[PDB]
Amino acid sequence: TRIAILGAGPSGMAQLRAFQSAQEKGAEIPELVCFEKQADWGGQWNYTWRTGLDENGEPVHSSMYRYLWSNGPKECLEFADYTFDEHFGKPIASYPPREVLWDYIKGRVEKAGVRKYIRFNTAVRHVEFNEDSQTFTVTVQDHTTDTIYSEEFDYVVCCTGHFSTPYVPEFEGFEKFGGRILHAHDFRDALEFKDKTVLLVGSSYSAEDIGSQCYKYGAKKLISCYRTAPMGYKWPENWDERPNLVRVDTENAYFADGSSEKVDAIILCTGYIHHFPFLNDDLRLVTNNRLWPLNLYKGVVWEDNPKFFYIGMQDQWYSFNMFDAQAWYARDVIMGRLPLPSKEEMKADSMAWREKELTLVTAEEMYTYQGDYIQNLIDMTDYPSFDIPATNKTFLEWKHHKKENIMTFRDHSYRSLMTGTMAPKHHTPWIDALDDSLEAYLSDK
Amino acid sequence: ATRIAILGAGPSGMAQLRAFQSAQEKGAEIPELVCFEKQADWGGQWNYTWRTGLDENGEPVHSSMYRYLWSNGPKECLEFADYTFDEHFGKPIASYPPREVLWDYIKGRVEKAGVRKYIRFNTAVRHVEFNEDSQTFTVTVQDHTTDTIYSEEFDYVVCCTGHFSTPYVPEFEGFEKFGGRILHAHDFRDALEFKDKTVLLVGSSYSAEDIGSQCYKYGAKKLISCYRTAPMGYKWPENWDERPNLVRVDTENAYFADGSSEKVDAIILCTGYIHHFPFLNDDLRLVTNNRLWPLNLYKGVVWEDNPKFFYIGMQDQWYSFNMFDAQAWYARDVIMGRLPLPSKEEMKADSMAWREKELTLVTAEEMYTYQGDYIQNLIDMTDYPSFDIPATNKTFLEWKHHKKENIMTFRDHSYRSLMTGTMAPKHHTPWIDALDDSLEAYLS
Ligand SMILES: Cc1cc2nc3c(=O)[nH]c(=O)nc-3n(C[C@H](O)[C@H](O)[C@H](O)COP(=O)(O)OP(=O)(O)OC[C@H]3O[C@@H](n4cnc5c(N)ncnc54)[C@H](O)[C@@H]3O)c2cc1C
Ligand SMILES: Cc1cc2nc3c(=O)[nH]c(=O)nc-3n(C[C@H](O)[C@H](O)[C@H](O)COP(=O)(O)OP(=O)(O)OC[C@H]3O[C@@H](n4cnc5c(N)ncnc54)[C@H](O)[C@@H]3O)c2cc1C
Repeated sequence: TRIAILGAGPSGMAQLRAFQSAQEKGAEIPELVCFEKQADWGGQWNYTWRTGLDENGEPVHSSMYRYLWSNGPKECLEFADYTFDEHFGKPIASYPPREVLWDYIKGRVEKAGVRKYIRFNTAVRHVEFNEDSQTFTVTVQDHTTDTIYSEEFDYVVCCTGHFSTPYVPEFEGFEKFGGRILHAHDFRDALEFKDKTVLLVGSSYSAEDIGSQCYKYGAKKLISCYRTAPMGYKWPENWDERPNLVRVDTENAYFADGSSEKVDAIILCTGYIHHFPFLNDDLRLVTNNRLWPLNLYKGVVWEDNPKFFYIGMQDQWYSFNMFDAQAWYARDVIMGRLPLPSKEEMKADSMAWREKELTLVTAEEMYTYQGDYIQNLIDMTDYPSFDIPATNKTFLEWKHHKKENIMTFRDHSYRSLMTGTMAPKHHTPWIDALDDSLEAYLSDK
Repeated sequence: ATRIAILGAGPSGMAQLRAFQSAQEKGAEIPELVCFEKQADWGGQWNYTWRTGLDENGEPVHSSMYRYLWSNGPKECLEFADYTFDEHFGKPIASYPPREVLWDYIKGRVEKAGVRKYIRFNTAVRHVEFNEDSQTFTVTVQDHTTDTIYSEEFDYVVCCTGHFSTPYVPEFEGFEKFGGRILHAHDFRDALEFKDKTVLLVGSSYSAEDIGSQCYKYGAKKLISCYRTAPMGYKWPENWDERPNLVRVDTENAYFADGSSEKVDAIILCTGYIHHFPFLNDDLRLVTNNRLWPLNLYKGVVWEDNPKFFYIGMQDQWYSFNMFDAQAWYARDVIMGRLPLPSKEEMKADSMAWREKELTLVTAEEMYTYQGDYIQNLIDMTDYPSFDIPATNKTFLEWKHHKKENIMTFRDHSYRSLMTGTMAPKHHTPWIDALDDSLEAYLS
């Protein structure tokens, strides 16, 4: 049995780990080949100065930027099989910088010894299902040797992400704007916008955080405009909210009310698309970003072809723990431990899940929904169970601290749901901690 | 019937369509034509976009053209032999028109030809496979309008997807730490973003000098050109320094191979491009550095391992539009059985001879004269209007001289059309002062 894993981000790392964990217990695991286009694993977490296209002409993958910290409480991502105490030995504050979180992430994955399965600097060019042999043709470009080769596989797990191919809407006047226009995906360094007025369009994943990085690092003025429901956050004195953008000229933005302001740069925080150029329509997932995409049994299995799998393709309220559950589930399906219903029943099961999804209004409902999804997957495998209700509860006190004050939510502390450890206060308040580094974070004063 | 896939509708793809249309106008039986273009409109590089990185559909942005771009060489060197500047603009214009004017020109030709009807816009080529059992090509494509992936069968394929879009972007020590903007020439859009800033231009590829000129003209505080290559020869303005290669950067500063250090606000990597065809496997895929004579191409056009596959405009460009034409006419007549191909071994041999001659090229004059001879060879074989290549070369000579005189005024010079003999009038505004790059201001 021969399996292909597209991508060495957290999802592909989870899949590898799922298989190593089955084997470490004593089962005989299929051969694993994980193709990764970057020079090293980590996916989104592997930060790069590069933007647009990479050294090989491949789309730059990572959207992460300098000075980024944990989006939510670290206790909400803490791995179900590997604790923050286990890895660091010391208690730490609740919103670690990217570097810190990365060290934690690789700590688990290298203790697992799964690196041996990965082909780096190798981009999946095509995946094709052979009707006659019930096998897959995966065509790959190796950028080290510069050769395009293909090899056959029995199962394929797609772990290539959905936060890398930008949705970039055009607004009337864009060709003439004398300032810089970039998608959030291209944002690297908040110092570039020091003393400048930045217009921030949209309300997708990084809109609120990108703004607050610019603010913290000395932007002159921020303007947020968006089309979704206004979160009543108290913004700082030089942060302005306007109705949606309609047009721009050489140096000005014009909003729906009829007001205008001088704008030095425009960051489109307008989201991403599910994009799989290596896929034909018989295998290609088409969906907007949501809690419940169609055509995926248990949110993981490609319904038109049970031999193909997708990890991490849902909108991510939960992240790392969800990828694990999804991976473990997919592993047990591939290995023959869990038999799949018929296409008809899979489709109908997914419909019940969609119908549930359409019902959700509040943030609490949305976590509970995703928590229940993960609980469902965990129940079917030997994945260790974790305190989902209390994790939901923690997510919700994070949303609460955001509402109280959007600029200081990162100085709050939370109780670990793996070890019960209350996180200590960080030595430096967020606003003042300009230093991005692990070495800064781990030390004192 | 016979059907042909044309990949890309830049100058080259437009030209191929024009080649077939002209044969039909002369009364020939034309194969069925299908042209795939990932952008919304034709023009290739010349279709300007504000976008960088990835386009509205998640496809890599193709154009590397920036605001305020004017023709690098005299327009007299790129005039179509069958579609004249006089015919198009109805009147004499200066010799270095801005982008939109040249964009207006090139589409003016194919609008008249009525070839828009063969083109499928907003459609990205995903894969091309040759089928041995069928002697035919499967072209898999993504229509971003319908959001569907399909595949059609073709007897011949002509690849016109360009080779100046996928950048080569080297790392220098400290790039992760650098506090300012780092971009490739490919991403460069508007010189204004650099008003009052110190800009480092790394390398000496095609656009190094011109990007620096834009920044200078639109008010950059200081420019620094650094490169490993031999000195360019140009005396720059007062606020522009040359340096040997970059070595490393810190938070604010760049460090050079001569022990020098300078604070820089932005680094522009002018390091060129790679030939990149993610839709081809090793059997069909041209692999080469940018040069006057790539290998594996008979007459610079015919893929030798599969003579049913063709490439237009894949060589480095002294000539541009005339060349794509000669190439498009040549590939037309091969497709239409008008020019049978010699053996594979014989094809490799003609290629070697053109390669060995290329290795002997030792001056700029020799290089464009070489390309001129290559074009003359292609044109001798077809009904493409012959035009005075030797006189075109002398126009290149005159242009290189003008650059050597004063690099900031070379665009203020006029030249005689080798097609109509029209003498380009002096433009109403010197380049340094013509801040407005529009077609309306230009033709006023
Ligand atoms: C700005 C930003 C901040 C975030 N912050 C947090 C946070 O604080 N906490 C949190 O829990 N989550 C955060 N996330 C969510 C993030 O999506 C997940 O943490 C996680 O990275 C998802 O992992 P993934 O493997 O599914 O996708 P990715 O991490 O994106 O990895 C996909 C991998 O597939 C590879 N790949 C793609 N195409 C190909 C190809 N054709 N061939 C070969 N390889 C390919 C890529 O190189 C990449 O390594 C953030 C996301 C963004 C964009
Ligand atoms: C910055 C810059 C400045 C230049 N200035 C001049 C100048 O002043 N004078 C001059 O004579 N020449 C200039 N050139 C040279 C230029 O290469 C030619 O003028 C000309 O544009 C080449 O035409 P082409 O059709 O061969 O390639 P392109 O113009 O690049 O067109 C290729 C086409 O293929 C399409 N395409 C690519 N891949 C796919 C795919 N996968 N699926 C569907 N479609 C695809 C693209 O969208 C594009 O339309 C310049 C080039 C650059 C980069």
